[PDB]
Amino acid sequence: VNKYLGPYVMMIGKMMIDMMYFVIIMLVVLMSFGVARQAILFPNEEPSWKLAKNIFYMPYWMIYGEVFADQIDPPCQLPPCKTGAWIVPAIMACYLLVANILLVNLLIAVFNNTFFEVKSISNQVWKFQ
Amino acid sequence: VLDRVDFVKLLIENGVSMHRFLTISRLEELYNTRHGPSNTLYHLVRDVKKGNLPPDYRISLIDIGLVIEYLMGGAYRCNYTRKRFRTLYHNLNHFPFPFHELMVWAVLMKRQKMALFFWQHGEEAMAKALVACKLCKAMAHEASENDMVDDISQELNHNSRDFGQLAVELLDQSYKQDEQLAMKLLTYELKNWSNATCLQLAVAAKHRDFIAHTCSQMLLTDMWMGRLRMRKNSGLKVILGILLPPSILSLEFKNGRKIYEFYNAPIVKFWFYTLAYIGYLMLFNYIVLVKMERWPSTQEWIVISYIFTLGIEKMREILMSEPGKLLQKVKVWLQEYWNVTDLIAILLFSVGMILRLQDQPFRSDGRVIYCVNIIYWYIRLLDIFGVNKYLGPYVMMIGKMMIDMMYFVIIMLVVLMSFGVARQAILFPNEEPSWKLAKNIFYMPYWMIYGEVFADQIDPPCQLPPCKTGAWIVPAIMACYLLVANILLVNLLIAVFNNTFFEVKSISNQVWKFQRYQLIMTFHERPVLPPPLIIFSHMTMIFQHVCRDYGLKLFITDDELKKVHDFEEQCIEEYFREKDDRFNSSNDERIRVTSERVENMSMRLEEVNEREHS
Amino acid sequence: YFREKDDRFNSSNDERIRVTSERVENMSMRLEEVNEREHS
Ligand SMILES: COCC(CCO[C@H]1CC[C@@]2(C)C(=CC[C@H]3[C@@H]4C[C@@H]5O[C@]6(CC[C@@H](C)CO6)[C@@H](C)[C@@H]5[C@@]4(C)CC[C@@H]32)C1)COC
Ligand SMILES: COCC(CCO[C@H]1CC[C@@]2(C)C(=CC[C@H]3[C@@H]4C[C@@H]5O[C@]6(CC[C@@H](C)CO6)[C@@H](C)[C@@H]5[C@@]4(C)CC[C@@H]32)C1)COC
Repeated sequence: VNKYLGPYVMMIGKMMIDMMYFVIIMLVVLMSFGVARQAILFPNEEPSWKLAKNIFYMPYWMIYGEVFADQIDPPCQLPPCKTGAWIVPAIMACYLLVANILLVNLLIAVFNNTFFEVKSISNQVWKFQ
Repeated sequence: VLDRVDFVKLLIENGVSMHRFLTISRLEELYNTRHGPSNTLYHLVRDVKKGNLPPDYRISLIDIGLVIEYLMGGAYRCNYTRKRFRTLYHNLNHFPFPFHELMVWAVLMKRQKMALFFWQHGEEAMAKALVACKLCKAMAHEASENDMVDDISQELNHNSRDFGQLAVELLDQSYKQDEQLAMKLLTYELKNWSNATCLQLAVAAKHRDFIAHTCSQMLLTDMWMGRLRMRKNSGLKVILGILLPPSILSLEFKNGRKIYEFYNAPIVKFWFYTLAYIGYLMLFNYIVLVKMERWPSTQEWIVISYIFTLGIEKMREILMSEPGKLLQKVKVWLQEYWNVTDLIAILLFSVGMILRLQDQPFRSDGRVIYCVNIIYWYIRLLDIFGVNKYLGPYVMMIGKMMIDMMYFVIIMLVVLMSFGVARQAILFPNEEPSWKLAKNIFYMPYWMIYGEVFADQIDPPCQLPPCKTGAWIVPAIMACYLLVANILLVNLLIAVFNNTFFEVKSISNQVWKFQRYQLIMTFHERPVLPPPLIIFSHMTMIFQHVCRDYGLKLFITDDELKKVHDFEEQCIEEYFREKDDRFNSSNDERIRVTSERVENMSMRLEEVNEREHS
Repeated sequence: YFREKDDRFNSSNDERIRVTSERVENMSMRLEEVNEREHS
């Protein structure tokens, strides 16, 4: 009902679609990284639904500032090092660089370049409604 | 021969007819003239004849046909080199369409005004424009290859651009006047142009504005949908029909046999391929997530069969290429990055599989190879996504922005390496040479710019062991490094991405619209079975080896051909009339004509006032 | 260079409008003077 708080909600509703169009690519990259890391680090697992949870959990939490290098690649007194355990930090670095630099800035540009028409349409529709 | 266009027009207006004037002898005399601007025809003829022509040689029509075949492309066949014309030429007339030959001669001899005059007289104007554009492009490439005076290339490029613009404007006029006849105009077979179509000619000339037009896009949509009339809700119905074959019989078809027409549609093949690829990816995830045993399980056998069938299909698709030589076909196939990446991934998977069926260490190495290789097949889903109207240009934009990201990665690496070397050198002054030193330089400085900052480990407090000499510089250099990395470069990159978005978006949309055609043709050519079970289709063709009604062309009769020619002539006449009417009513022309008339009127009035009859 | 500059300047819309206005003014004045006479 507010003169200023209606068009903002309409803009949010109109921008959710553009956000969803990038969520899919982000999910693809995240799932690839998670599957690679889980497969490399745990080679003696049995089929269980716990496997389907470790794919998305930590890779999703890591792109919101919750990075812990002591758990992406545990040091390896210590139990013997897994075969090819050094690829995990490299793929983690590549995944972070792709997720937090390229796609986020591209989405920012997409939001920035498509603001004027959305604002005008939202104002017109609010005045009509 | 003197390039007098106005005199040619005047003589045409005074009874002269090209249907009776033009003969083989007169055309050959025209092709061997010297009273005009310099051209590059003789160099092309010499190159085609392998540089073995005698001095002051006389060019015949067969040489011109060979030059045209060389310029147009691979599969193009000129009418001069056909057997009927060779028989008629060795045993000695007339030309049913003289303006075709006249325009080709004008284009080859680089007489743009004469070619423009000849273009609007006759039938099949759009095909002539496309052929002229392609010929000019090829001639410009050839001229620029062999160190000419370097301006002939730009003149030929300008001529090609002019012809392409004319073709685009004619297509726009035709679509605006009548849509169905315009679509029929783009697909009928051209018997005089090596049995090609206007769409194929436009694709061969790489004319992106022509393909990206609305009429071409809707023609491609109709071609992609096959013989199915569904437009309101596709995809779901196609998937339902694929999963439920009995459900096929509840669809509206274009004007027992429903199964054959349904399965041969490109969209159905695409959805079948997508479902098979999704299943293969699921099986790959299953085999890499669970414990691996001594011998491959059923799912591993399935994925191996899938990858092997895909490899043999890719191998067979290289032996059906247009070029003749085997080694030439390989270097033509190896022109898309996707094919090279697929070949590399297949070879790596083969190496991993070979190393997998061995003892425990080799098996572990093969498993690690599988784990590394699954990433490429996960990433490949973007190629499938590229079919969506919205998800293709985004991928193209990502590909175009990666270069700008890389141009800043280097500076970020320089700053990071400087900080890491300084910190490691200051904090650990009693180390021995080891490769562990080369790891501490990049690890923590890189992790710290993604929110993993720990002040208790950048500068440990210093009961405590004695403080290192100059250990207080580390927090200061860390603060400076954070300020530089997370404020300056990131915001500059954001600005660079923001200010270079409009042109990238437009180019991506245009290129996606252009490249829809290759996707449609590729899925029209492909068999009716997915790669996991194409083994049936790869052996049937062997037995049939020793044994395009629509989707590529459209065969039409003669009365409809006459109707199409009349429609095209009406469209071009309307286009020229509209151009003239728009030009005559502009403000600049009115001002100029008014100024000239006022000047003449003032002079005449002064002359009139000069007389004194009183 | 100088010839191109002069040719571009002479064919501009503003110069054509100005010259046309001056010529029209002179022509109107001369036609009024011509109509001023009465030989009949
Ligand atoms: C404790 O004992 C439990 C046991 C039942 C365990 O059954 C297993 C059957 C395979 C299954 C369902 C299990 C774990 C990983 C699961 C994968 C995760 C994959 O993720 C997806 C992720 C996203 C997709 C793109 C790729 O695949 C799956 C296709 C994939 C997926 C769901 C295939 C299915 C796998 C559980 C008892 O039952 C009798
Ligand atoms: C456990 O015992 C191991 C021992 C072998 C150890 O050899 C040492 C030889 C020097 C070497 C290779 C070592 C550690 C730091 C290494 C530096 C890191 C630098 O980084 C780079 C970083 C980026 C560049 C811009 C600057 O230099 C190197 C030029 C630099 C660099 C690679 C020079 C080489 C150094 C290992 C056994 O061998 C018999």
